[PDB]
Amino acid sequence: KCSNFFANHWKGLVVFLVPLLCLPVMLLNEGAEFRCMYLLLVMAIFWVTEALPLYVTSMIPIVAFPIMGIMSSDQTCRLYFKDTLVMFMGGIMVALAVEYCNLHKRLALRVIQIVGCSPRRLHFGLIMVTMFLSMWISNAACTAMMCPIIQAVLEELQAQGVCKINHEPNEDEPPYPTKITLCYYLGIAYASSLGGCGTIIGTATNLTFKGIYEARFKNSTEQMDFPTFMFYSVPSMLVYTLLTFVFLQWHFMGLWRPKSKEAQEVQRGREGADVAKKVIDQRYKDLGPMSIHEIQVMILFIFMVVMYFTRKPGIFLGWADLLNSKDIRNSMPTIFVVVMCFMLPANYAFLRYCTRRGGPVPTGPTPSLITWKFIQTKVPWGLVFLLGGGFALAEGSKQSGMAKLIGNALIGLKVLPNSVLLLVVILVAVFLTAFSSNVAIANIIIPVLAEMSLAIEIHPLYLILPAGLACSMAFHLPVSTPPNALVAGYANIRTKDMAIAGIGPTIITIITLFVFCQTWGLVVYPNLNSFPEWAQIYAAAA
Amino acid sequence: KCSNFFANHWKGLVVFLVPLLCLPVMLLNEGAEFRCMYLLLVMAIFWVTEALPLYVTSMIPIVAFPIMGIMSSDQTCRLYFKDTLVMFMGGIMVALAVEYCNLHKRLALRVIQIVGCSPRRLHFGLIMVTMFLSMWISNAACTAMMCPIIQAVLEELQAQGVCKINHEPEPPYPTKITLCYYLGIAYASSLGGCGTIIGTATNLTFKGIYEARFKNSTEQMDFPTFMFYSVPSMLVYTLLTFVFLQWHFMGLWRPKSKEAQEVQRGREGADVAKKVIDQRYKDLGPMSIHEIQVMILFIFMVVMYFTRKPGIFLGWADLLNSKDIRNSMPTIFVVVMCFMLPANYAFLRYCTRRGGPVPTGPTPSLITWKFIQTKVPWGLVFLLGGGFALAEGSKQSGMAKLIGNALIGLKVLPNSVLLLVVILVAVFLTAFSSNVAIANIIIPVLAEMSLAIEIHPLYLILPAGLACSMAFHLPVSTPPNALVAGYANIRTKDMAIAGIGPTIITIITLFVFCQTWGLVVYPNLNSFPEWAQIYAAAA
Ligand SMILES: CCCCCCCCCCCCCCCCCCCC(=O)O[C@H](COC(=O)CCCCCCCCCCCCCC)COP(=O)(O)OCCN
Ligand SMILES: CCCCCCCCCCCCCCCCCCCC(=O)O[C@H](COC(=O)CCCCCCCCCCCCCC)COP(=O)(O)OCCN
Ligand SMILES: O=S(=O)(O)c1cc(N=C=S)ccc1/C=C/c1ccc(N=C=S)cc1S(=O)(=O)O
Repeated sequence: KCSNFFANHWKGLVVFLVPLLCLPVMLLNEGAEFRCMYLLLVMAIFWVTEALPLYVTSMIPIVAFPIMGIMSSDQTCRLYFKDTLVMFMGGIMVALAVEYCNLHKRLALRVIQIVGCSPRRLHFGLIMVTMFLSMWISNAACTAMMCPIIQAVLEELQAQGVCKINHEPNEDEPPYPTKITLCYYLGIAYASSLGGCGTIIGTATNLTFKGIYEARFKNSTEQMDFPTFMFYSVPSMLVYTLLTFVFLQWHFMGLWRPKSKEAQEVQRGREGADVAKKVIDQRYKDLGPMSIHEIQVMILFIFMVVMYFTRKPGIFLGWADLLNSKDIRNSMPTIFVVVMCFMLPANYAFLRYCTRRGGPVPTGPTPSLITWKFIQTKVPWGLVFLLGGGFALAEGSKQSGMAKLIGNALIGLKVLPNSVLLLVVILVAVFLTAFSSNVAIANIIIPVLAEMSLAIEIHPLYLILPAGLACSMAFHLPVSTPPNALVAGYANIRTKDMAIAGIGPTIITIITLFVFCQTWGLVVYPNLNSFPEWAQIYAAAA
Repeated sequence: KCSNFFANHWKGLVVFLVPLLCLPVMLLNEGAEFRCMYLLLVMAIFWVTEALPLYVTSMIPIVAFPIMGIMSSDQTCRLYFKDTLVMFMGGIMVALAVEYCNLHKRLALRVIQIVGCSPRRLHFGLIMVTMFLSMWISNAACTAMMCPIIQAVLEELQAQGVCKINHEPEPPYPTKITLCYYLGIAYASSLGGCGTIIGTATNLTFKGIYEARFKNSTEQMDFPTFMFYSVPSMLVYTLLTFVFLQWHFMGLWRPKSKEAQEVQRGREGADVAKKVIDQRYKDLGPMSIHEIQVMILFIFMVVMYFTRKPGIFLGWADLLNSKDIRNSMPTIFVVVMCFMLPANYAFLRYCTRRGGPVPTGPTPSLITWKFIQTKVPWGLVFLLGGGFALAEGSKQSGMAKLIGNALIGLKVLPNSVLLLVVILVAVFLTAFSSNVAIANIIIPVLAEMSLAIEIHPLYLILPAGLACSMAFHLPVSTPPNALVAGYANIRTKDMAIAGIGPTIITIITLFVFCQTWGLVVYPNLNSFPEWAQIYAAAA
C-alpha cells in the first residue's frame, strides 16, 4: 500500500468503504428515521466527493426506499418527473429553439455595442440585468434564458483574440473551462439566486414562508404586503449583488493583483477598444435583417414569459383564477410553446403558389422552427434524475419522520441570548439548505421558529424574516439549487471549483443579512425589538 | 402544379386543417365526453398519418387536459414515468452495457460455429441467433448488429467466384440469395421481439394499459407467465418462416428449379471459404473478466425477475412485505453496479504478487455515462407516457362507456369469428403505421367492448396485442424493414410479394395456439369471471 496507490485509486476506496463505516448509524438506533439519515449521509458523501457520476448517484433512492420500507416502489418513481421538472425541461427545450437560429448571436452583438467591449464592464452589466430580470421570474427560467447569450458573448471575445474558453487538451472526459468562463457562468447563476430574494413573487420560498406566517398568526398588526416586503428587502439585495461581483472579479480575474497574469490579459483586451469598435460594428452589419424564423421564435418566447408573469401575481386576478375547474400550473404554456415550434413553418415561400403569379417554388417540404434530432443531441437528459432526486428525498424525509426529528432538534437553542440566537439560526438554515430543497427546509424550520419565539417572548418576525431569506442562499454544490445544476450541465463545471468559489457569497450574505436586519428592519417595522400585545395573547392561549 | 403542391405539402395541410374540421364534435355536444373524444380523434389522426413527430404528438395531453375539465397539471405529469417505464429504460441501459465490450459478437459467432457452415445451415443459424438476441434487445439494434457479418461473407464469396451478390448489368438489383439472407434477418428480428415484455415497446404498452384499466384482475401478466404464454408459438412460427423462405428463393423442395444448382455449387465448394472467413473473423481475443462480469450481472437480473412471486415458494417481495417492490430495484441495482465495479483488478499487484506493470491511472468501469447519454432513445418516455395518459383520461371522463354501448351489436357473432376479425383488423392497421401507435389507439376500445359483451378481456387483448407486432409487407411498416431495404437496395415489390408467407403463418399460428395453449396457461378464458361482472355492473 504505497502512497501512489492512494494517489491513483481513492475513488474506489471511498465507494467501497463509506457504507460500511456509516452502517452503525442504523445499527445502533431502531427507527426508520435513522435509516433515512443513513441513506442521506451516504448520498451526501458521494455528492461532495463525486466518486460516482452525479446522475448515477441520484438513481439510488429508487432502489433504497422500497427495501427499507419507507415508501412503495410505484410511488417513488412517480415522485420523479413531477410538474416542476417538466417545466424545467421545457425551458431547456425553448432555449435550444432560440439557439437553433442565430438570434442569440444577434442579441450578443447588440449588447457588446452598448457596453463598449470591455471584459470587466460586460460582466457587470450581465449580472445586473440577470438580477433585475430574476426579481419577477423563476430563477431556473432566467438561467436557462441567459445561458446561450453568455455562450455567444464568450465566442465573440475569443474571436477577437482576448481569451480562450477551454484549456488545451480518458478521451471521454470533457474539456476543462477557463477562469473567465467559470466567472461568467457562476456569475449568472449566483445573480439569479441573489436577485430572487428581492420580491414576494420572485421565488416559491418567499410565498411558502409568507403563507405559513399568515396562517399561524392572524390578527397580526404587522403585515407582509407587496410594497412592505420589497421596501424591507431591496437594499440588502443590492449590497449582496455588488459585493459578490467584486469578489468574483478578485477570485478569477486578479482585480487587485497587477502582477498576476490574469490582469495583463484584461489590460491587453482593453488596449484594443478603438479598432474593436469598428470590427464589432462591421460584423453586426454582416448579419442580414431579421428573418421571419427569428421573429416567430422571439414572439413565442415573449408570449411564454408574459404567461409566466400574469399567473396569480397577487395584485390582480390573472388567467389562473378564470379557470378554476382544475388546478393549472406553469407546465402548460411551456409545452404549448414547444409544440407550437414544431407546428409552425420556417418559411412562407409556399404561399407563392397561390399568390404573386408564382415564383421560385420550394420543391421540398418546408422545415419547421426546430428538429427533434437537435433536441435529442443537445438536451442533457441526466438532469431528469438529478432534479427528481430532490423531490424524492424530500418526500421520503417527510414520510419517514426525520423532518420532525430535526425540528425537535432545533428546540434546544432557547438558552442562547438573542443576537447569538439569530446568528445561529442563520447558520443552521444555510447548512441545511446546502444539501436539500429550499422549500422543504423552510417547511421544516419555520413553524418551530414561530412556536419558539412565542415561548421565549420575542417578536416572531425578528427570527422569521432572516431565516426565510437565508434558505435561498445556496452556492456550494450542483444539487443545492436548480440554477447550479443547469449551469454545471450546460458548461462542464467540476464540483470542486464551484465549492471553492462559493465561499465568498456565503460570508458576504451572512454578514450583510445580520447587519441590515438588526438595523434597517427596526426602521421598517418600528416595534420589532419590543414584544407586542397580540403576541402576549397567543402566548397565554398556547 | 396543382398535384405537385399537394405532393410536397400534405403534412402541413393535415396539421392545419384537421382540428378545425373536427371541431363540430366538441361544439354541438355538451358533455365532457365529447371534448375527450375530440382530443382522441385528433391524436389518432396525427399518429396514423405521421404528420407530426411521434414524441411531440405524445406531449399534447399535458396541455390539453388541464385546460379542459379532465385532470390537473400535477396528475397528468405523474401519469408519465411509471414503474414499468423505469423498468424498460433500465433494461435498455443494461442492453447497452452488453453491447459495450462486444459480448453479442461472441455469442453470435460461437453459435454460428457450432451449427454447420453450408448455406442452408448458415441461414438457419443466422435466423436462430437473431431471434434469441432480439428477445432482450431492440429490433433495429439487432438488425444493425447482425448485417455486417453476412455482408463480409457475401463479399468473400463473390471475390472467390462461387456466387454473385447482384445481377450482371439506378442501383443494382440484388439476387435471390441476398434477398433471402437480408429479409430473413429482418423478419427474425420482428418475430423474436414478441417473446418477452422487454423485447419490444408494444408489449409494455398493452400490458401497462391492461394493468391500469383492471387493477382488481386476478390474472396477472407478470414477467414469467407472459414468457410461458408467448415462447412456444414464437418458436413454431419462426421455424415455419425459415422453411417458407428456403422454398421461395432457394428451391428447397424443387430438385431442378435452376435455383438448387447454386446451392449445390455452394455445398461442393466455398464451404471452406465461409468456414475460414468466419473462423478468422472470430478473432476478438480470449474471453476477458470485463465480459464475464457483465454476463454474470445480466444472468442475475433475469433470475431476480423469475423469483419475485412464485407459486411454489415465498421468495423476496414477500420477505420484504411492508411495501411493493415490483421488478424495479433489480434493474436499477444492476445499472448502478455497472458503474461501481472496476474492469481490470490489475491494481491488486500493489498489495502482493507484483507480477507485472501496475496501472498509472484510474481504472475504467464497465460503462461510461457518455455512452448512455448518446445511445438511449429518450423520446420513448413521452410516447409511452402519452399512451398511458390518454387511456386514463378516457377512463375518467366517461367516454369509455359511450364507445362500449355503441359496439353492443357485435354480441350476435360467435367468439371464434370475433377473434379472427380482431386479429385481421390489427394486422391491416399495423401494415401502414407504427406498432406502438396502433396499440395505443385500439387496446382501450377492445377493453371497453369486452366489458359490454360477456367476454373475458384477456381473450381479445392478448392476441391483438401480439398481432400489432406482425409487419412484413412494406418499408413503412417497421424500422428493420427500412434498414434492410437501405442496405441491399431492395425494391418494394419483392418485399411485398415475399411477406405473404409470414402473414398467413403468424395468423394461423396465433389463431390455433391461443385457443389451445392459453387455456393451459389461463384456465378461465372461456368463462366470464366475477370481477368482470363487478366492473361491468359498476360501468
Ligand atoms: C436485506 C437486504 C440487504 C441488501 C444489501 C445490498 C448491498 C448493496 C450495496 C453494496 C455496496 C458496496 C458495493 C461495493 C462494490 C465493489 C467496489 C469495488 C471498488 C474497487 O475495487 O475500487 C478499487 C480499489 O478497491 C479496493 O481497494 C477495495 C478492496 C477490493 C475490493 C474488491 C471488490 C470486487 C470483488 C468482490 C465483488 C463483490 C463485492 C460485494 C458485492 C479502485 O478502483 P478505481 O477507483 O481505480 O476505479 C473504479 C472504477 N469504477
Ligand atoms: C372553444 C373553441 C376551441 C378552439 C380550439 C382550437 C384549436 C386549434 C389548434 C391549432 C390550430 C392552428 C394551428 C396553427 C399552425 C398551422 C401550421 C400550418 C403549416 C403550414 O403552413 O403548412 C403548409 C401549408 O399550409 C397551408 O396550405 C394552409 C395555410 C397556412 C396558413 C399559415 C398561418 C400561420 C398562422 C396561423 C395562426 C393560427 C392561430 C390559431 C387559429 C405546408 O407546410 P409544409 O408541409 O411545407 O411544412 C410542414 C412543417 N411545418
Ligand atoms: O419540496 S416539496 O416536494 O415538498 C414541494 C411541494 C409542493 N407542494 C405543492 S403545490 C410544491 C413544491 C415542492 C418543491 C419544490 C422544489 C423542490 C426542489 C427545488 N430544487 C431543487 S433540488 C425547487 C423547487 S421549486 O419548484 O419550488 O423551486
